[PDB]
Amino acid sequence: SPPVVDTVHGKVLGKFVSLEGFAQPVAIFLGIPFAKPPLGPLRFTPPQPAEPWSFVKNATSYPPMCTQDPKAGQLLSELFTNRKENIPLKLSEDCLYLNIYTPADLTKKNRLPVMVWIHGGGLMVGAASTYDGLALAAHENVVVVTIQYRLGIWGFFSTGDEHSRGNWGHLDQVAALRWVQDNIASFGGNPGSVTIFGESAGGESVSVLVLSPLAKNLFHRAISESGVALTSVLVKKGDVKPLAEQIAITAGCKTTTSAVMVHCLRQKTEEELLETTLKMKFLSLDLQGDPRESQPLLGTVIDGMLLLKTPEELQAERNFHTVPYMVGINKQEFGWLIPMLMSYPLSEGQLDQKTAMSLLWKSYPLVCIAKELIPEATEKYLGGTDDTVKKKDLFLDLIADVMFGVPSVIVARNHRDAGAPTYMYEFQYRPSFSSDMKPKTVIGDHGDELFSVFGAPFLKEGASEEEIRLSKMVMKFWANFARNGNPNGEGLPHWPEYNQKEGYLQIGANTQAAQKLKDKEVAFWTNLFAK
Amino acid sequence: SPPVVDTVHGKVLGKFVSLEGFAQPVAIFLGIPFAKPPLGPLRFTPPQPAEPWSFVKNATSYPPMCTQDPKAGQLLSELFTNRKENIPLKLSEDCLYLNIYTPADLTKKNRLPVMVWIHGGGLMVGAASTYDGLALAAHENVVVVTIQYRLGIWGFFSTGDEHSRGNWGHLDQVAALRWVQDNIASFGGNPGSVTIFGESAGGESVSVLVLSPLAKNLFHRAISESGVALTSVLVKKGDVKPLAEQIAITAGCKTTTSAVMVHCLRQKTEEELLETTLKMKFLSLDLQGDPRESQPLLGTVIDGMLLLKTPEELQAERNFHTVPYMVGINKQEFGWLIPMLMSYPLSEGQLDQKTAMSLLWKSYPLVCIAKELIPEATEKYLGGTDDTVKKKDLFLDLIADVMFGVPSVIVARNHRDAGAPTYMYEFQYRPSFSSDMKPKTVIGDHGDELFSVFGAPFLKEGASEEEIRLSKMVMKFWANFARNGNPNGEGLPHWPEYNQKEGYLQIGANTQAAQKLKDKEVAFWTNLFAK
Amino acid sequence: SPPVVDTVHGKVLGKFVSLEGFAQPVAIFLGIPFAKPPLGPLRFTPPQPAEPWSFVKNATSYPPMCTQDPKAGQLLSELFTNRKENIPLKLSEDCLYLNIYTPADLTKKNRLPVMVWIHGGGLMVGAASTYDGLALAAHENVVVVTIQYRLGIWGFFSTGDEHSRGNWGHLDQVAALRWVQDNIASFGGNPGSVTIFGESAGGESVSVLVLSPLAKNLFHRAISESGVALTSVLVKKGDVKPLAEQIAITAGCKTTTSAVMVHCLRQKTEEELLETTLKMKFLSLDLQGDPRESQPLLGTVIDGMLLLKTPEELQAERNFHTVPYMVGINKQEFGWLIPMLMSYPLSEGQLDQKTAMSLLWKSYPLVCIAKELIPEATEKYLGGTDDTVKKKDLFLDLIADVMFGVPSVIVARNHRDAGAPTYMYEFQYRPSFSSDMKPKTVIGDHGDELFSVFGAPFLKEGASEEEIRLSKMVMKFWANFARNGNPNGEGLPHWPEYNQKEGYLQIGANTQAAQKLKDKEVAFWTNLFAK
Ligand SMILES: CC(C)(COP(=O)(O)OP(=O)(O)OC[C@H]1O[C@@H](n2cnc3c(N)ncnc32)[C@H](O)[C@@H]1OP(=O)(O)O)[C@H](O)C(=O)NCCC(=O)NCCS
Ligand SMILES: CC(C)(COP(=O)(O)OP(=O)(O)OC[C@H]1O[C@@H](n2cnc3c(N)ncnc32)[C@H](O)[C@@H]1OP(=O)(O)O)[C@H](O)C(=O)NCCC(=O)NCCS
Ligand SMILES: CC(C)(COP(=O)(O)OP(=O)(O)OC[C@H]1O[C@@H](n2cnc3c(N)ncnc32)[C@H](O)[C@@H]1OP(=O)(O)O)[C@H](O)C(=O)NCCC(=O)NCCS
Ligand SMILES: CC(=O)N[C@H]1[C@H]([C@H](O)[C@H](O)CO)O[C@@](O)(C(=O)O)C[C@@H]1O
Ligand SMILES: *[C@@H]1O[C@H](CO)[C@@H](O)[C@H](O)[C@H]1NC(C)=O
Ligand SMILES: *[C@@H]1O[C@H](CO)[C@@H](O)[C@H](O)[C@H]1NC(C)=O
Ligand SMILES: *[C@H]1O[C@H](CO)[C@@H](O)[C@H](O)[C@H]1NC(C)=O
Repeated sequence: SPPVVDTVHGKVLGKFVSLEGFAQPVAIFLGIPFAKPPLGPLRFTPPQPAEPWSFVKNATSYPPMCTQDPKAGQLLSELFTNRKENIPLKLSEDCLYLNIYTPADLTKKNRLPVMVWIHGGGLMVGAASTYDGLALAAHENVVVVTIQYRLGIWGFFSTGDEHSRGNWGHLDQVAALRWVQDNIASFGGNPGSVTIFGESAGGESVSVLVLSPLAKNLFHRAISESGVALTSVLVKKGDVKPLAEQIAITAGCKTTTSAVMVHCLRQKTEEELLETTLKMKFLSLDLQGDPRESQPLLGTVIDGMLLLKTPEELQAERNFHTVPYMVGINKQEFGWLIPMLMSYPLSEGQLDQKTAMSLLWKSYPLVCIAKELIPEATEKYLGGTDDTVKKKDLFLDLIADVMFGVPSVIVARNHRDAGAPTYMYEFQYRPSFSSDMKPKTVIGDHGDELFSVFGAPFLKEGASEEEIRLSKMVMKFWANFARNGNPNGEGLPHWPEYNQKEGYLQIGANTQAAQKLKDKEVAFWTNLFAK
Repeated sequence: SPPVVDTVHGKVLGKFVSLEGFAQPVAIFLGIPFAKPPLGPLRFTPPQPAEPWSFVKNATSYPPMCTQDPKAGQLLSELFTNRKENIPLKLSEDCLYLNIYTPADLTKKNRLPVMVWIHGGGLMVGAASTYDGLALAAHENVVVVTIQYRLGIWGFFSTGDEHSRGNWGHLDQVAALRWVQDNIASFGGNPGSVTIFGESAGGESVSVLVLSPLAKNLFHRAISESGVALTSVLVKKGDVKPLAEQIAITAGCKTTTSAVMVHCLRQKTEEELLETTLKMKFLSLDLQGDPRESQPLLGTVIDGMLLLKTPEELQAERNFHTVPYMVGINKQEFGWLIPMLMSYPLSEGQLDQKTAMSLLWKSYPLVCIAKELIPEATEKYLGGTDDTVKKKDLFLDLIADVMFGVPSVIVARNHRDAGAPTYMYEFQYRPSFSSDMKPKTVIGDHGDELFSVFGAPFLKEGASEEEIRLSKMVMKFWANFARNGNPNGEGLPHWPEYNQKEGYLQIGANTQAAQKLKDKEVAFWTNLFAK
Repeated sequence: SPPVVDTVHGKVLGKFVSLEGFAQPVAIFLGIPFAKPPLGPLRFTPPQPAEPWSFVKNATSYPPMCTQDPKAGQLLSELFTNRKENIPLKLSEDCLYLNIYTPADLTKKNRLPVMVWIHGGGLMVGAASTYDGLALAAHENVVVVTIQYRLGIWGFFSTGDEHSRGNWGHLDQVAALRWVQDNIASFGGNPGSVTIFGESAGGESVSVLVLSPLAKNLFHRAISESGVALTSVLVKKGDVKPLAEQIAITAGCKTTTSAVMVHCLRQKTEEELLETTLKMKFLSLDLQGDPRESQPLLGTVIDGMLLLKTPEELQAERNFHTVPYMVGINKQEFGWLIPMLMSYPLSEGQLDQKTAMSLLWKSYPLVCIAKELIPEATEKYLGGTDDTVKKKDLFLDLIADVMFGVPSVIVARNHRDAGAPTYMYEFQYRPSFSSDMKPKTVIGDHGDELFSVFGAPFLKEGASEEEIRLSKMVMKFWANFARNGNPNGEGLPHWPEYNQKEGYLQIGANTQAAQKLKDKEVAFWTNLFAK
């Protein structure tokens, strides 16, 4: 008989799924609501509790994914999914759901560690269902929870004031964690041992929650994979008023006052807000006009509720959750995936510095390098060789360092300096599950670690013995971290803590410890951005 | 001067109306709100208390009737009204009102028994104003209250889950009873002696309230006239999701999720939902396609709030309050009115068993008889004789027994076996107030008892002397039941209690007691349905 | 390869279909446009010539049926179709199409007689595709053409003046005939020998075309089956402005002037006008209010273009240039189908005269009998018997006589006295293809002859030798009439011409001539209506 669990708001019916090598079937629950559908007047407001239900709710079908560009969303899902076949998902404003994968025998009491995944997608696209927690849950005996949160306009529209503070998507993540605290024990999980992990915008979300007083007792370990609160493209600093007005005008709304704009946008249909999203061209590199006025994403803002100050200031006052924190990046963060998705204008293979400077200026929204500083930045990375082909690869390294590498090390250093256990890694491997459209030379591209973390080798076909072992090792490290706040364990390479010696783990075919990740880069950039 | 009464929410102004034969004029109050208008966000949600008003509210005009097919509603009103002239009513979603007829002298303190009427109409049409309480009030010295409740989509739309549980119309009936308990004393009524009564869908509603915990202390006597919770066509069993989706699609709504459907439907205009209602062609026998898929009514469901389980489960569970209960039926419940209203195919008047079986299959939504059982059921009723004209008559008896006769006796037996006082009657009389298009041979058609219960002979012109005595006797029985929970009285024929001897009263030109109502019919159907 | 024919407007591709027993394949062409789609400004205007197309138009799919109540239209199609399985059709205002079934060898020059079918449906519903001309075409070697024309509001809305004369549906029928004349030769048909035939409203349409100057020289023989221009329910006399205003108001249009109502109605969407149709409750006996205000149909009006005066006036004038005309009726025109479709109130069997008179008054829109004349009419038909069951049978005969019987004979007599060949028949047979809901005792019900005329026994299953022979005979009579304007032929029962002896053919299991059809009834009614 299928598994039936009693939650605070009512009973839920899931399904058993067996994985080769494990006797105990994994209980899976899909589409459990953790908040009230943010429809009508609830749009652009904090999430409210879900209404209780009578009888048994069927939790065996995948929930819709929050409204987003349908094509872009399906593409990212197909590129990141760890399951054999990508499942098509429907769009809906009614998307505050979470999926649960528990390997615990529900007929007995269990208090397994809980790993709550927050998906990436630039806060504009993505879905929880893209990630199958079956393999991780079974292999490491942890309860895996995938959550969804409002995206794009619905999750991050901000007027910069009290009429629409913003960060609705982050408040949804907090609401999901609150639900986990109040209900996860019913699924064999330990509410006292919750780890939050995410990649890209998901990693940024983890970083933000670490800095938020609203997430105080909702987690005990954090993992940010390729993305932190210092990844500037995802955090809006300064006056956010101009963007709110552009969105309102594009939707056909007056901009008389903030309250007027929000009231008008609240009357728009889902389709109308989706059409506004498309006209805005989010997540695409605008090669026209002043680079400084382009906004490829709607994201995190300093609202005063979730975040009281900028991430940089919160780090200085060392005011944030000092729980164990693992921060990592991939060898080639800007190697293919991101530039492909953003229609980046790079297609030759050989790049001259003159062209590089022009491209770097157009990339302002991604790297925010004043035009007066472009020459230095470019000469610094490309000036050491006239091999136009090598200049091109060094150019991609430059973007990667500014977006993920440097921000990640700075975040880790500040966390370490607050006295909290810290760990770092650099992932370098090319999964066989890579897209056929991606050249073989790209190793450790954005998102490549996902196939290891979610045990893709055990759900998809064609993985080599090497890739299989890499996944087993990565999952064991992550799960050891989830239960102990330290990834180390018997039979695993030693992973030094990120202390004053700045040790970190180089993960790949040949996994080994090293020290001083991106040291010279942090020095260079911190100095350049100070000018 | 006009009658002015103080209610919890404010003062109300009524009007005096005298009925010859009685010196004390009857105070009449029309359109008193008992809940907040279920508009906008309140559509598909439980009734909220009415807001208080200042000064004196003029209760001298008939309130609108809840949105419904206007042609069908006006036709039913003209066919069932007990007044000289049918009163044309306006349609509106703002329809949660009740009318009061009190014979008490408001200058003194009175605690007369209260009779609350719940009108019928398949939960799709109907109105309170159709029934004038003047005669009953004045003749039997009881306070008569006629209530309205949401109908059709507005009153019963259900997604099968927490986003729209359903039974909004029944919740309104409960709300009206709560209002009576809190305010009726001001109108000379005794909140400690409330009798709920109704016929057809109204009778089914009374039966439902008897089974609902939400109304446990809201009434002390109950009367179900031609309709109970076991009248299957009014109660939906199993998954109600398909019907919800069909309605949403017809209204031009997406069916992505339950929350999405309800939200879209809450956005539709009253006119848009009325057009959806008309396109669904409710309350009409569908002769095309599979009979098992037709839905003539939107009604009661097992929501978890009003009903925690099916009436059958509750009955066996003996989980219902034991108030005195009068349950009755008419000699020919399916004799003319219902078949006429539902457009039943019966032009020829004759009927061979082959045609009979086909019609019975098409009547699946009304009788729910599996196709493989049709021959047995048909042979049972028509196989006794030839003369296709007689067979068609037995065919109408078959439908009547399945929809009203058997369900009523079964409910009566269960109530009796719970230790509660129970009474039964079979009304067999043809009122002169019947439609002119109705054959003189139809006696005791559905609704025929209403003219006697509401004293039409004293409000309408041209009643026969025999009809006048019949009404006086019927009102006496009903009013006696209201005050003592026993219909018996001086000058009235003896009405036996429905005990193990199963005595009941045959009401008509000649009124006398009898025993074992529908005994054999119940045995036959219980067994046939047991297969 | 598939058959390809060259028409005035372009090439068309059909399909070859072979009927059992006939080696010459029938070339079938479905959905050939004979007019420009009556959309936008073309609504409520005369049909315009179809626009020519390049290359080859694929005419292999059934065209949509003109906008109409979809449930009513689907039901009728199922009840009248001669094919094995009913073909579900789409609704559309783009419906001016015709289907062609030609048994001619297109590789050779042929000039076969052409029979053009005009479907019935009260001018409110119906479709051409319901009728498969395969059997008729193959068995009698005639080209069968089934046409469509605008229905309901779209085909007959009239303001009574030049802003919307009306009869758009009849103008469509005329345009189809004009198309046949200009194109049929290419399909092996003789434009010099066209026979128009139709049943019910289609029969009335044929009758109207015989009386219209617009249709002269467009056909050479006519057949009206159960319907003529004197069937008053289909012809509106007097002022039609009141009905136009009711339709405009229901549709939410102002009634300031005729030009304004029409302009507004033309701006409504197809769905809005269909909703108006549903709200109007057409084709249903209105049991409410004054029966003289009822309007169950939107039909023929005296526009001044199609009809210059009432059919009654045109008959005397002997203006209608002559052509051979066959006029027929069925034994029980009001036996089951029509009463069933119109929701006629006849649940019970037997009927008393008092009730009969009330029903006859409510039937005013169908029979047009002044209230002071109801007693006489009723006594004439029912006053000769006490058995109320028979009074019910006789009552149905009365309605049938006033609607079809008398009007048909009067038309035949007038045609005869105009000098043209005239023939009459009375069909008395119960098709095995009848609906299972129709009592076995109904014989010669409205539409019963259709199955014989269209060779249902050769397409559907179950037909007995007797039913098969009847169809062969009927198709033979019909085709001979189309060939020679005289149905008689070798091996067929003698069919006398309808002359001063008023001979007519009684068609059924036993077919033979007789004389003076409805003679006594015509005298009675002519005298009664003269009062
Ligand atoms: C491309 C992506 C960024 C989505 O973008 P988006 O929400 O659709 O917004 P965009 O402005 O980029 O729209 C681009 C348009 O280009 C066109 N296009 C063509 N080929 C395309 C491709 N391969 N990828 C994306 N867009 C494409 C489409 O017409 C699309 O228009 P649409 O709105 O009608 O679907 C990507 O699919 C995303 O899902 N991946 C995750 C990115 C995340 O990791 N970044 C974090 C910080 S960099
Ligand atoms: C017929 C009745 C069921 C109302 O139905 P409804 O809400 O209009 O829905 P329907 O699908 O039946 O509509 C039928 C259509 O048929 C046509 N019609 C023809 N003759 C009719 C008739 N005698 N009565 C009703 N409708 C008729 C109308 O055009 C109507 O169209 P509309 O929707 O534009 O008004 C009835 O009038 C009702 O008011 N009486 C009480 C029934 C109750 O006792 N039954 C409880 C369970 S058996
Ligand atoms: C019934 C018929 C007249 C169609 O009517 P209509 O265009 O739907 O308009 P109506 O007012 O009759 O609608 C009646 C309603 O009653 C209900 N109904 C129930 N049983 C029914 C039945 N057996 N037949 C017809 N309607 C029925 C339906 O809910 C229908 O609802 P809808 O309007 O939303 O579809 C018939 O189907 C027609 O197609 N046949 C041709 C009749 C023609 O030969 N007669 C000419 C002389 S009058
Ligand atoms: C599909 C479509 O648009 N419907 C049309 C079809 C298509 O030609 C065929 O289906 C091939 O696509 O047939 C017609 O063109 C035709 O018979 O003349 C009319 C019809 O409206
Ligand atoms: C639960 O939902 C699934 C997916 O729609 C369905 O297949 C299954 O039958 C449902 N179980 C029940 C009966 O609730
Ligand atoms: C013609 O239309 C039919 C529609 O069923 C289609 O199957 C066919 O491919 C089309 N082309 C031709 C002319 O064969
Ligand atoms: C309230 O309205 C009624 C209805 O017209 C009217 O008769 C009455 O006088 C009004 N109230 C007063 C007394 O002003």
